[PDB]
Order: sequence, then C-alpha cells, then structure tokens
Amino acid sequence: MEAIAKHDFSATADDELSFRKTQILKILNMEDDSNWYRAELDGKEGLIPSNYIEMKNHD
Repeated sequence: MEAIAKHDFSATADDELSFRKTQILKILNMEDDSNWYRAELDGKEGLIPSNYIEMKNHD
C-alpha cells in the first residue's frame, strides 16, 4: 500500500509523523483511526494527518 501527501506537516502526537508537500509516504496501517494513518518513512513508523494526503503515491 502506498500514499502521497501534499500538505506540509509535523506530527501532533509522539507516535505521529511529519512530512513535506509532495513527499512519498509508505502507507501501511489504517483502521483504528479513520483519520490518522500509520505510514513509514526512512526507518520509522508513524501516524499522519489523513487530510494532507490521498491514495496514489506511485514513485
């Protein structure tokens, strides 16, 4: 599963994840939180604002 996110951001929870507009994020756990997804980046897992991204990460 892969997702893209165009909205700058910086996690609001410790187990959350910041990112940049147009960044490629590894979508991997969505469900217990229909609003914050657990994505991967570099070597860290972390929740991420849903409204700042949409499905279609691709490259």
